[PDB]
Amino acid sequence: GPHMATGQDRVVALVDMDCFFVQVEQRQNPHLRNKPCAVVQYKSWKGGGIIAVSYEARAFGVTRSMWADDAKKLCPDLLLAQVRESRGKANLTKYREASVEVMEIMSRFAVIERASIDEAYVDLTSAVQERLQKLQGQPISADLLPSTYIEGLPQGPTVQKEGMRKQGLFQWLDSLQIDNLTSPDLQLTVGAVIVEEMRAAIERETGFQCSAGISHNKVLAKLACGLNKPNRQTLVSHGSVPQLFSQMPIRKIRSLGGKLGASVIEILGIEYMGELTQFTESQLQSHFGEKNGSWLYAMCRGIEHDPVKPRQLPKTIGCSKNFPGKTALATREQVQWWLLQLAQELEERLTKDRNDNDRVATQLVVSIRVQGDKRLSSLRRCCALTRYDAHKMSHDAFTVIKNCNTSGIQTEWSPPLTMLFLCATKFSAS
DNA sequence: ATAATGACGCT
DNA sequence: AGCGTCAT
Ligand SMILES: Nc1nc2c(ncn2[C@H]2C[C@H](O)[C@@H](COP(=O)(O)NP(=O)(O)OP(=O)(O)O)O2)c(=O)[nH]1
Ligand SMILES: [Mg+2]
Ligand SMILES: [Mg+2]
Repeated sequence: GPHMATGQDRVVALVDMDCFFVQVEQRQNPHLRNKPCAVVQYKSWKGGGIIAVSYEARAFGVTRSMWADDAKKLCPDLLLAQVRESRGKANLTKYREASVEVMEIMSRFAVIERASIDEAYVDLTSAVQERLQKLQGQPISADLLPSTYIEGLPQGPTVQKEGMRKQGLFQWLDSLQIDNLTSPDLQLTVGAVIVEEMRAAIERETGFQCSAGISHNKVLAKLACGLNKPNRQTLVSHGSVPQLFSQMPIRKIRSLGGKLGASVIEILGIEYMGELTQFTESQLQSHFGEKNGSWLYAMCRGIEHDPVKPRQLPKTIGCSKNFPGKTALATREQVQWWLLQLAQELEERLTKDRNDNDRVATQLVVSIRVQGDKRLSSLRRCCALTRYDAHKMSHDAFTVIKNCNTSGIQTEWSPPLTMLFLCATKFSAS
């Protein structure tokens, strides 16, 4: 109608590093480049757990969380890089540092929200606005968009992928309304031009390739990112949403991958995101709550308002290690020693954070899991973090959890702990 | 024995 | 405060 908002107010990108840990190891070791390759944690149990996979290895069926011994059965030529181990635990510093390389480059173009170690959202709205004045209503050349797919195009009236890519791009650019500096489709297009530029800059300055989604919000941007991978970017326009959503499994949409997604499917008897449009906002709210219902009602029409938060730095700093199976910690001395290994890594990172980013954590969260409980955390307790000292932090953590030891003999520890987790939080400016 | 983290909602 | 969800 004449008053309906169409969720076309922003230009948002989601940039995701293609098999990131593998790229970091391949940059460092040229012998691993353009080879079936994976990154592995902990060599000893079944060759190690695989945590990142090159696209050459994926084609053999190698996946994350697969044991390396098992992936070698699928892919005998598979090359492996091992994650650094410090103080008896996986240490991800190399990938954190590579990540900062990428996020600093992206920060030159626009406002970014760090989403994970290898993903960031980009609010390109302002950047596009200014680019559109620089562009005298000039046509946008296909040459400015050499790795961009236009989702849903080509339509109607070739046999190779790049064939199809440029046909869709041509149909899109031929149709564009470049006189109108307010057309959402033009804005997205200009957004796509800037993300090409950002991705060229990242590759030139780090050697890392990545993929991107460009759309009007974060959920659509994230979804778009995954449509054409690797080293490609996808524009998802508002107009493309009805066809895209009509066969889009509900669980593919960000935040609908877990329990809420499954109950949407089971309570409503539907499979695809677009089927949600039949329901009133009140019906949706009555099944899933006021906030979830409102969000679904707007999302299945391609509309979502979660802002890109200007936050390039993590809000918590944490250290964690699982002790599965027979390795579960069963004695007081073990528990203490590992709390100390965690606290030491933590102090390193905290101190580094206090020098690099001018801030100071003030609360220490202590999380454990007990044997048999399959919840992530069996128990969470906090205490003050007054001093970046590894021995104080570990002793404090021991203190606030020790009474979970139900054992009679207190040389031993029951029930066995299957996880330790130290998280520094509640940062103050320093 | 699908890790090591991280952000946020509910009460 | 502490637990639950969702995610890479
Ligand atoms: N230990 C562990 N690390 C993981 C896992 N999954 C991801 N990581 C670590 C390692 C990853 O390199 C990195 C990024 O995660 P993604 O973006 O979800 N996948 P990637 O970047 O590998 O490939 P692409 O994006 O092209 O699909 O975070 C896992 O299951 N376990
Ligand atoms: Mg990635
Ligand atoms: Mg990612």
